[PDB]
Amino acid sequence: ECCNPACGRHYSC
Repeated sequence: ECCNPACGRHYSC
């Protein structure tokens, strides 16, 4: 999973 503001596209946390 992703977990950043950058992950806005593929976030999941």
